[PDB]
Amino acid sequence: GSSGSSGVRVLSYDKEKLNWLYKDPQGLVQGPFSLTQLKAWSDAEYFTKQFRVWMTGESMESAVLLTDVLRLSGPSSG
Repeated sequence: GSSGSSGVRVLSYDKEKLNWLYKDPQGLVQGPFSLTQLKAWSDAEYFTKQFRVWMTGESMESAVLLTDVLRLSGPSSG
């Protein structure tokens, strides 16, 4: 647990650590998950376009679209 943050931290898009929460359609918050997992599921027909995701201890409302997280942290030249 051990939440905190003094100020404007750096934040990074980790495909490695489990850092990204989501709210399911039962209404429950699950996870967190890594961007590799959320990506692979977004690449595997587990989810729909209207799927936002937020980092561990951010607001559910700073949740961005998963399909843009995939573009934000992803390959260059495109």
